Amino acid sequence: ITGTSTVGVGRGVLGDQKNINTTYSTYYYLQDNTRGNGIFTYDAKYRTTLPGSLWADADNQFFASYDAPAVDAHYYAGVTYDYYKNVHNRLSYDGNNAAIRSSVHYSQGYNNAFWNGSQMVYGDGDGQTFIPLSGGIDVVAHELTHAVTDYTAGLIYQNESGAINEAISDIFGTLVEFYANPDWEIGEDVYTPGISGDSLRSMSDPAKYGDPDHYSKRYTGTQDNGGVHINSGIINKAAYLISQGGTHYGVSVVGIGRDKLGKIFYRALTQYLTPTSNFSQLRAAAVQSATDLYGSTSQEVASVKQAFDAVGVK
Ligand SMILES: [Ca+2]
Ligand SMILES: [Ca+2]
Ligand SMILES: [Ca+2]
Ligand SMILES: [Ca+2]
Ligand SMILES: [Zn+2]
Repeated sequence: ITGTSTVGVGRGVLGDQKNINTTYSTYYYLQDNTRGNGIFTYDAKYRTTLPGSLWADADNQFFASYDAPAVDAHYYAGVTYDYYKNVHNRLSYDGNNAAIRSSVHYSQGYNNAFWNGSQMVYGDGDGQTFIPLSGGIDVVAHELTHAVTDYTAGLIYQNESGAINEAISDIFGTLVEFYANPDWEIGEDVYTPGISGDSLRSMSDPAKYGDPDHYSKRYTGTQDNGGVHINSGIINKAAYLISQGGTHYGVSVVGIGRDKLGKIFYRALTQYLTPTSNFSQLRAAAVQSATDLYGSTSQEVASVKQAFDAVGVK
């Protein structure tokens, strides 16, 4: 853990070569000392006990297939850190350079990734529905954004507040993807290696995969903790409209770009949203955020208003 900072090289899940910040002490550890209190990547070794062992490597080369998820987890955690630092002046997820820890090779054939309240966890996928989810920069940013949310708004993971929590992670997950071949889809890089052109969720058109793109169409049952991954499509659609514009259900929205989208939603996240905020309170938080930044008469406030009107959120 105490060692000499250095730079290693390896290949990611998608076979792309990347340099990665490591630490040398007998072994080369996946420990990035250049970012906050450090970014640490662990090997769970197909087990479920966490975090596992700090990834140790003999030669500082990571070209083994078994290394691939660790390379991308380590690397994309760094990119996501840079994003929040450089774009939003936030230092790590807690705002005080908290150590970012990630575990890969979690369980066997685990088709999911998550923030467990203290760290990143990535499954390898079963190789048909998913390949190792570390390969998706939007996936990585999505999960770390949960840390940001938990330390700020604190949106509980249930019903509409949970839907907002999920949406925030999709939105900033996408903005990081744009920050680093970007798009307004979620997990396309790691989802379904057999079929091309699909994804887990779409922000541009949520209904593509059965998720609501309007408040009238919202899920109200009990599964998915009240549809946190489902009803997020409603907010994801609004976020997309604010950035890219377009006409949705007859309501025209003027786009203001991704950078203003990020500034608005980040401010909403950190200044106005609470653990129990619903879509309507999010709407109000976004309108006030844009008002703070750009003025009550600005096109940015109008676009946010037209966006939530478009997805039926008053
Ligand atoms: Ca090696
Ligand atoms: Ca992409
Ligand atoms: Ca994407
Ligand atoms: Ca696919
Ligand atoms: Zn999530």
